[PDB]
Amino acid sequence: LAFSPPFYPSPWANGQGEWAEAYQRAVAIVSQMTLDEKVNLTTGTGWELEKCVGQTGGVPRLNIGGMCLQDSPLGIRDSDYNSAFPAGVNVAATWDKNLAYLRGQAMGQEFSDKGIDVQLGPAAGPLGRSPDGGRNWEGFSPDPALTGVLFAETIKGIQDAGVVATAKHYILNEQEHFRQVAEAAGYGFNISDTISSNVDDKTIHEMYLWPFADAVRAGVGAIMCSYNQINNSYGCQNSYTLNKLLKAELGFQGFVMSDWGAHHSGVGSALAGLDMSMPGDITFDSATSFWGTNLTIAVLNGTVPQWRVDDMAVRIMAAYYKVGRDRLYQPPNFSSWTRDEYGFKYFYPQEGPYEKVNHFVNVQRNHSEVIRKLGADSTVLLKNNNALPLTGKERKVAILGEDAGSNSYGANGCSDRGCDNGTLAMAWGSGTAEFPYLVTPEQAIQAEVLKHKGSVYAITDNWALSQVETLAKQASVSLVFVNSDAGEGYISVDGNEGDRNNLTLWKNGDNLIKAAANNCNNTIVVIHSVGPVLVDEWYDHPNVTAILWAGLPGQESGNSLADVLYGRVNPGAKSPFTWGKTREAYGDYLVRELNNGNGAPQDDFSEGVFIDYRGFDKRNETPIYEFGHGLSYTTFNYSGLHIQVLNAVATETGAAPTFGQVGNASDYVYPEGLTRISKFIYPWLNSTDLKASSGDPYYGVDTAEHVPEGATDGSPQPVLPAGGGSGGNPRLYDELIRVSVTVKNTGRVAGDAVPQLYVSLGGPNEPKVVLRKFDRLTLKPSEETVWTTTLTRRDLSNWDVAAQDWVITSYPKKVHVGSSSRQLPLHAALPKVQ
Amino acid sequence: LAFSPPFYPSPWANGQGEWAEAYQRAVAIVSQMTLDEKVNLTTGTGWELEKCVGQTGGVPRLNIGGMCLQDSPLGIRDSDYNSAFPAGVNVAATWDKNLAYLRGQAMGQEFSDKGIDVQLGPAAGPLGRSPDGGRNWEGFSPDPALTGVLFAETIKGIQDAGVVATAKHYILNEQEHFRQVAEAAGYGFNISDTISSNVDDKTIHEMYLWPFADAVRAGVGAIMCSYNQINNSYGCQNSYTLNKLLKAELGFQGFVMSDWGAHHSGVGSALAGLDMSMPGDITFDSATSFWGTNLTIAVLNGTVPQWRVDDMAVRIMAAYYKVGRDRLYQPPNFSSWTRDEYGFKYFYPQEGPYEKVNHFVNVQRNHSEVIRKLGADSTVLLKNNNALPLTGKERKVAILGEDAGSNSYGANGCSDRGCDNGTLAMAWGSGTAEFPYLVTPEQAIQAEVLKHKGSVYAITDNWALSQVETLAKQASVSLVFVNSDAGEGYISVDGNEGDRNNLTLWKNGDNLIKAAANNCNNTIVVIHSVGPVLVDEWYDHPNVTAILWAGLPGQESGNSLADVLYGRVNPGAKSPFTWGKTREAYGDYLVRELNNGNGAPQDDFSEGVFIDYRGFDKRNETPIYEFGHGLSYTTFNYSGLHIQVLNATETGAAPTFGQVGNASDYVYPEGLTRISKFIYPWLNSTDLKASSGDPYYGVDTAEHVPEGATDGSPQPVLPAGGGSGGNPRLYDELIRVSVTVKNTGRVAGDAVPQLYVSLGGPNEPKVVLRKFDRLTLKPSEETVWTTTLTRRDLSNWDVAAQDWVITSYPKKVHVGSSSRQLPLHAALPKVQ
Ligand SMILES: *[C@@H]1O[C@H](CO)[C@@H](O[C@@H]2O[C@H](CO)[C@@H](O[C@@H]3O[C@H](CO[C@H]4O[C@H](CO[C@H]5O[C@H](CO)[C@@H](O)[C@H](O)[C@@H]5O[C@H]5O[C@H](CO)[C@@H](O)[C@H](O)[C@@H]5O)[C@@H](O)[C@H](O[C@H]5O[C@H](CO)[C@@H](O)[C@H](O)[C@@H]5O[C@H]5O[C@H](CO)[C@@H](O)[C@H](O)[C@@H]5O)[C@@H]4O)[C@@H](O)[C@H](O[C@H]4O[C@H](CO)[C@@H](O)[C@H](O)[C@@H]4O[C@H]4O[C@H](CO)[C@@H](O)[C@H](O)[C@@H]4O)[C@@H]3O)[C@H](O)[C@H]2NC(C)=O)[C@H](O)[C@H]1NC(C)=O
Ligand SMILES: *[C@@H]1O[C@H](CO)[C@@H](O[C@@H]2O[C@H](CO)[C@@H](O[C@@H]3O[C@H](CO[C@H]4O[C@H](CO)[C@@H](O)[C@H](O)[C@@H]4O)[C@@H](O)[C@H](O[C@H]4O[C@H](CO)[C@@H](O)[C@H](O)[C@@H]4O[C@H]4O[C@H](CO)[C@@H](O)[C@H](O)[C@@H]4O[C@H]4O[C@H](CO)[C@@H](O)[C@H](O)[C@@H]4O)[C@@H]3O)[C@H](O)[C@H]2NC(C)=O)[C@H](O)[C@H]1NC(C)=O
Ligand SMILES: *[C@@H]1O[C@H](CO)[C@@H](O[C@@H]2O[C@H](CO)[C@@H](O[C@@H]3O[C@H](CO[C@H]4O[C@H](CO[C@H]5O[C@H](CO)[C@@H](O)[C@H](O)[C@@H]5O[C@H]5O[C@H](CO)[C@@H](O)[C@H](O)[C@@H]5O)[C@@H](O)[C@H](O)[C@@H]4O)[C@@H](O)[C@H](O[C@H]4O[C@H](CO)[C@@H](O)[C@H](O)[C@@H]4O)[C@@H]3O)[C@H](O)[C@H]2NC(C)=O)[C@H](O)[C@H]1NC(C)=O
Ligand SMILES: *[C@@H]1O[C@H](CO)[C@@H](O[C@@H]2O[C@H](CO)[C@@H](O[C@@H]3O[C@H](CO[C@H]4O[C@H](CO)[C@@H](O)[C@H](O)[C@@H]4O)[C@@H](O)[C@H](O[C@H]4O[C@H](CO)[C@@H](O)[C@H](O)[C@@H]4O[C@H]4O[C@H](CO)[C@@H](O)[C@H](O)[C@@H]4O)[C@@H]3O)[C@H](O)[C@H]2NC(C)=O)[C@H](O)[C@H]1NC(C)=O
Ligand SMILES: *[C@@H]1O[C@H](CO)[C@@H](O)[C@H](O)[C@H]1NC(C)=O
Ligand SMILES: *[C@@H]1O[C@H](CO)[C@@H](O)[C@H](O)[C@H]1NC(C)=O
Repeated sequence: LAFSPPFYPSPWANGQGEWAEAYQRAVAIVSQMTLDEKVNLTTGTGWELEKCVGQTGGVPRLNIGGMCLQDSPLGIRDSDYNSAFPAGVNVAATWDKNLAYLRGQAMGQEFSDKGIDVQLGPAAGPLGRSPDGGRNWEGFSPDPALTGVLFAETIKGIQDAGVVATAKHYILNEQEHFRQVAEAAGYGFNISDTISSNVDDKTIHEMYLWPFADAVRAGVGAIMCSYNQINNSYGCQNSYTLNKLLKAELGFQGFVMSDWGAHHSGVGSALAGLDMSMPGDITFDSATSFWGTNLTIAVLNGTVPQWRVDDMAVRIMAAYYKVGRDRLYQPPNFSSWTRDEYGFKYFYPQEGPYEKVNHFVNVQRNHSEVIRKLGADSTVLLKNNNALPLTGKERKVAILGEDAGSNSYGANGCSDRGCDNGTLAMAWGSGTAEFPYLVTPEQAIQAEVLKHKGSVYAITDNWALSQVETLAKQASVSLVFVNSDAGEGYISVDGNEGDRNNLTLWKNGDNLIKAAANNCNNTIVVIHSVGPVLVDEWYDHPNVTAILWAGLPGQESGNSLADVLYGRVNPGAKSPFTWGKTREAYGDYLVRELNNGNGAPQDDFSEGVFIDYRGFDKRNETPIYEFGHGLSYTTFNYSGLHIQVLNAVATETGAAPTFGQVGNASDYVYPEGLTRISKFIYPWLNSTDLKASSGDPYYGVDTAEHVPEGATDGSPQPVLPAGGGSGGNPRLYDELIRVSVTVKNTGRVAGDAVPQLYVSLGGPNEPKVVLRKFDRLTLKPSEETVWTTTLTRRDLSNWDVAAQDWVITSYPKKVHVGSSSRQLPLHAALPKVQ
Repeated sequence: LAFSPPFYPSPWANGQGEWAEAYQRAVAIVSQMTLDEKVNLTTGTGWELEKCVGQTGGVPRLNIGGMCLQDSPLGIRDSDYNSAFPAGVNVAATWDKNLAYLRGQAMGQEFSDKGIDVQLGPAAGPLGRSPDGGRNWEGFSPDPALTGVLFAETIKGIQDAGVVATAKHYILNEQEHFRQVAEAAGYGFNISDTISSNVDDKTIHEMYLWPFADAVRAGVGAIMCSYNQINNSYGCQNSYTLNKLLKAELGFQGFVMSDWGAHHSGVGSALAGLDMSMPGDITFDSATSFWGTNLTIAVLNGTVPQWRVDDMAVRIMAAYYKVGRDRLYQPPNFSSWTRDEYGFKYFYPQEGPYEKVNHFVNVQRNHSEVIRKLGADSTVLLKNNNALPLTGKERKVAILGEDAGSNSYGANGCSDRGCDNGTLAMAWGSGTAEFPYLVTPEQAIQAEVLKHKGSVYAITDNWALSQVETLAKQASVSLVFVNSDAGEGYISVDGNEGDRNNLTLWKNGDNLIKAAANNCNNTIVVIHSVGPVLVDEWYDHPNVTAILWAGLPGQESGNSLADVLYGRVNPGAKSPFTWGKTREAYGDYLVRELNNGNGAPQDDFSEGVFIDYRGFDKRNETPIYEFGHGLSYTTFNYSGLHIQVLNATETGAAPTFGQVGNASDYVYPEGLTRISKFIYPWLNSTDLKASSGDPYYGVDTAEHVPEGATDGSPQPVLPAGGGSGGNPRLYDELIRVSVTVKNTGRVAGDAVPQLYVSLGGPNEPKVVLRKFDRLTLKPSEETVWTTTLTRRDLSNWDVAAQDWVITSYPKKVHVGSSSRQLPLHAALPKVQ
């Protein structure tokens, strides 16, 4: 079975780069803390004990409030009077770094104004190994360059607004099936441990880790480690991914929190690089914790060195100061668990003072404008045979499909969005937010037609095909709406257990399209979905005149779409994934049956880097719509490619420090006047008897044997060749080549172009092309601009597993510029650089 | 069994009153016609043979295009690019003669522009005997005064726009069950003839006939006779209702057409006063007619006098010229039977030239404005505990109920609106039109909340009570939507065969309301429905803060409603029927089971005039919301009642116009291709018996022709006739009544003052409406409302005299804001 080699000790923070000041503040305050106060920072107080989906007790003596951590990557979860933004996948489809940053800033403002200190997002894991993976839509794209850049921009927007971002899920959580043992048991599968992603060192560097390097370099405060194992070591105690790749190689200076239920040991996780246990207990409301009391005990008995617990506290305070949270701090002014104004302070056991728990604070500002704009700018025009924009003069408009209409239970009427009813503007699970309202395509399109005194109707029952065909025969245009949904694995809709069982349109969508196209020669298809779907049955029908993919647009969905359909916005989005003729074309099958008896299912990533377009290109398959494809209401020309060569670090760490002092066990015993709330997790001991206060059946059992070599080594360490900076050795970001090309609007309408720069790194098992740069450029008709970008040393390297470093290989490299991964009219060889 | 006495001969037209010019023109043209041309004007060409739901073949030699007759009373049926107006009952709720007129005008203009010559509406029969009758919503109100005025105004609006209006259904078709033998058989009942409404003579005159007297007097060009029998004589051959009451007593100068399938004999119906057979065949596409060939033969063989068929033709032409149709004529530019651009010219057999059958003419103009305004002005505010108008600043708004949302089959996705899915804006049957779109209350209210940056959602599954209760707990205001639907008897929705099985809200509506009101202290209920529903389970719940009934508002439903909820329109509508505590409180039960063996079920109107509020008042019952009740966002005061007393006997002989020749002049013209199922006026040969094909031809003919039926001599003028809508002395103004009305609140809006009389006597209702108006007043403004009582208004029908008499019992007048809120009252002076 795959095996995860040890890497110890767990690197200590050092004030690297832009963390100098936050680190000095953190050391100064942690140096004042007792051991129990430090432990409080690292451990949540139990599921549903306080207001936020994760919450720590904070350090009241030093006026540090409990940290409130709240989902989701697209808007505040489980709250009120908040906005519901488009999903991460729509941000990918914009190809627009500025919109990514502005959506991060608008979310950070809302989370800040609710008294939330840490936003649980954004997401770049799953990256998107499989097109049917249940959570790809929360992240960005299966391409690491596109994802890393928009991931980083989103982080900077949230943290500039004063909230810590959490880069998740770290790492290789590429499918929902078998991700948690009790979830799997619920679905009838008996496994002893969760699915193991087994992946080689070059692929993890070149694909899945890459956006995390960009997140670290962009200054992300927190990372959330994942439910799956990696080579049979759980993501929240994997010393290789946490200590070696994230902390020593990427130089991460912030803190690592568990996913909820992803914490699986006290000592082992602390030594392997975990910094924060969420929601704090071992299982929800177990009234036990791997940390809390156990972690205080593990320091007192000598098993976890004081320097490791002090380092967890320093990384957590440093991230909090780095974004300035101390300057915006207020307790969370809502409850995740009830919308009542008043209630008991500690929700789950219904204890504590009875007081106000919701303040109904409206934090939306005018964030509907950026939502509406980002929905329009993420609507990919896949096909258009001179059918769009509509003019408003269409005499009779048929709006066809459940996906145009309202959810009959209300927009929020399925818990955690766990149904696919009405228009799909948000997929399901914890990566969700309550809509303040949802504008449906039916509403926005009917309103548009009425403003023009047209005739218009909506049919939203996709087995009402008699009515559909009769109306389509009468209509000037039939706008047909179809979807395909997915979400986190704890919810199953129609047997889809988070992951999609297929890539086919849900609710009879292929048959609805055929019924309309059979009868109307101007049938336009709009798809809302979490990822690609199969369009082969109808995309080339002679009466399917246009096809758009609008993703999961959030609360302004119908307006975003009407702006594009009626030409107020010229669509500039480009597909952030491949649209294949079949499911087999994408390869990368999910693991859906037990393949390791009743042990952890094994998920070998045997395709290596060959996911999405890299796989299609390697197998010489032709997508229907390739990665980077999107049409516009204007045309653009690329000309004049030029390349210019440009003229372009500690070897050991310090010893591990300690901050403040640890005293006797009696200093950490529960304080005499404190009422202990049922199920609440505390840092304190029942008595000075360590074994009895731990309640651990394995307390003191063969301890040395279970402490890996190097795990308590506080001496100076070697800096790895690929380490020593933020996101990797700083030499990786030297700029080696400047590339320029002229882009011109050759059409009659102002529009944005998304020029794309791919490289071919050369060599027998490298992808033919890999994206490296892009931008989104607004041009008036006939306007030209010179698009200039640079390739860094990292952009031209491959990961060399013998060197443990990035290397520019001797194969000749080329650059290619154009409008998609398959439309690259300009190509230049690159000169040898190093 | 009840018996319907004869009245013959059928009165001939005489250019009475405003008909003088149209009649001279009609006599001039009919005098040029051959007998087969006259018969073409009287007989439809067969079900689905041409474009319109009814169509005659016209007289092409004299450039008279076939007459196209089209439903419905609320917009053009079976067409495209037309509007869908609010139903008649919503016009009754406006209490607004001017809106009634303007809705008539806007409809007439659309029908005219499609090449439609005759609109099959408006309706005042059913009047509304039973609250669960399936078609009462097509007409106006169970009160004859209110219905008669708005019925007439609607007629005037249609006909001033150049379309003949058809006052229907004449008369006593007060329920759907048992109205047609073949429908009853489809619903599992075996009856030999249709339901018989049995009604005494005073009740018919004071209630059901009275709005048709107003329609006649208003100049209505056509009447459609009904499918029921009256005292066991079918409506479309009832000589007492057609010849005596409509033609001799009310003086009607226009034409009577059958309802579709209500024609039941050729000679019998022609002599008892029918003038037009629709859709022209005996059963649909039977290729046989009681008229057509048979009527040409009935004149040739002497059984039907030429004067009778000449008078049919004169009545039909005179109505056509009275509204000026000749100056607006064009063939119908759409097909009722297909939306395709091209098709065979004669749809049912797919014969004739293959050519354009639809022109897609968009006749809507700006008529969405009158529809939006009429919906707002027909929204009755029944209850308002200081909750309305909303301001737009409510932070979270819950829109609850299927009746707020979209029909998932599309607004026209149930044929003839035969389902209750989504918001109810039109009830079902042939009294319908295709919506050009339908603005739902979900759409309009969510749009209004988003304009103010509020939060808002709609729940539209009325069994999703978990979600309802959760959302109602979080909401500032919960707007709950509920409905009850009904329709013409050939469609059954959820086992309601036209008529309503009960008066309870459909789709879980009572439970929906209680789920919201249990959880939200500002729960406002909006009801869309064809008539009253029972509200006793929740109307006095302390968290139900306002209740509105919006009727069947047509295409602008959500916008009409948001204008009232949000205070752009101050509601002025008043209830045009009673809201009782139970179904029993209304009495007047439908006949739901066979009560005469397998013969015609018998429907005795044994309550006499005591329908709706007159029955509540006679039983001393207290309605929840009485007839004439409706609130406003301002208050009004009524004061200052002042009362002031104010200062032919034979017809001509029946004429004939033009000549009738030998049978051979009427045989099918040799070069004509006879279209399958098409009804023609011609004979196969000069052999009359063989050309008729009638198994009864020539047998016992005289014993089957009632006495007087061929008498063309001058006739006595009835004491109660001699004018239009009755003897002109009926309309002398006898008493003037004035009151002062003041707006004492802070919002401009309309008052609906109501004047009731008490005619006195042991058998008379305590109060009956006679006059009303809708008066617009700004805050603090006052006006004097002056009206008059006619001799008719103070009379009762005396069966011995066969005339209206003002009885000796002392009479009183009552003026106020509803049938139960009448603070002003006085004795009336004796007048005669
Ligand atoms: C001071 O106070 C402290 C706080 O109170 C006290 O702390 C207690 O110390 C105890 C030891 O004294 C701890 O108990 C022992 O824990 C270990 C670790 O278990 C966790 O990690 C497992 C994987 O371990 C590898 O990786 C981690 C880092 O991730 C390293 O830390 C490990 O050293 C180890 O490293 C090797 O492998 C990696 C690659 O994976 C390499 O890179 C390295 O180089 C090394 O080669 C993981 O598998 C465990 O998962 C189990 O438990 C989860 C829930 O906790 C559960 O979800 C999982 O499904 C799984 O459940 C199965 O096992 C558990 C018991 O562990 C059963 O209860 C359960 O029923 C299932 O069977 C976990 O996340 C654990 O390995 C030890 O148990 C082995 O050894 C004991 C005997 O010593 C055997 O009885 C056990 O069966 C078990 O045996 C397996 O391993 C043997 C070799 O180790 C092998 O010989 C056997 O054949 C067998 O298969 C102990 O349980 C305790 O966790 C800790 N408490 C707290 C609160 O932190 C401290 O004692 C006190 N100090 C003093 C001086 O008093
Ligand atoms: C009661 O109402 C009903 C319903 O409205 C009335 O019935 C309608 O009556 C119309 C007559 O008013 C009759 O019209 C015939 O339509 C025929 C079909 O027309 C369509 O197809 C043709 C041919 O492809 C197209 O050209 C045309 O535009 C239409 O699309 C026409 O073929 C008939 O035209 C003939 O008569 C008219 C005058 O009526 C002449 O102007 C015209 O030139 C045609 O004349 C030829 O045929 C006639 C028939 O006798 C001869 O008299 C004449 O001399 C010509 O003869 C030459 O041609 C014929 C064959 O072409 C050939 O055999 C011969 O040897 C010669 O060479 C006419 O227009 C409607 O069809 C009819 N509707 C239905 C459903 O039946 C009814 O009249 C009303 N009754 C009363 C008493 O008012
Ligand atoms: C007056 O005249 C009126 C008009 O003719 C008469 O009205 C009819 O009354 C009938 C008798 O009551 C009605 O027929 C009843 O209809 C009930 C509702 O059926 C509809 O809803 C259910 C429930 O839907 C929820 O569940 C579905 C899945 O279970 C789900 O898809 C749906 O979305 C809803 O979800 C919510 O609820 C679930 C939890 O349940 C949640 O999980 C979810 O989150 C949401 O919260 C549905 O199953 C059904 O298909 C239909 O869509 C049926 O429930 C009744 O059937 C029950 O009772 C029967 C006995 O009557 C029995 O056979 C059966 O086993 C059940 O126990 C029943 O059919 C009829 O609809 C009314 N018609 C109209 C037009 O309103 C009225 O009766 C007359 N009154 C008098 C006094 O004469
Ligand atoms: C790890 O993180 C956890 C979680 O944040 C944190 O636990 C919390 O510690 C705080 C600070 O110690 C605890 O605060 C206590 O709150 C109780 C209850 O306060 C509410 O209810 C009361 C009663 O209705 C209100 O009056 C009050 O305003 C609050 O609404 C307080 O009563 C405590 O303060 C008083 O009593 C304390 C007992 O805990 C006394 O010890 C204290 O000195 C105060 O004295 C006054 O009240 C006394 C009792 O009535 C009276 O005898 C005195 O004479 C005097 O009048 C205190 O503020 C909070 O409960 C903990 N939360 C939970 C869930 O247990 C850990 O401290 C943190 N650990 C570390 C090491 O940092
Ligand atoms: C600690 O003390 C509490 C209260 O007596 C008890 O419920 C709990 O079980 C004890 N914890 C341990 C680990 O024994
Ligand atoms: C008239 O002649 C037609 C055509 O021959 C024939 O079908 C029809 O039955 C005849 N009509 C009657 C009443 O005999």
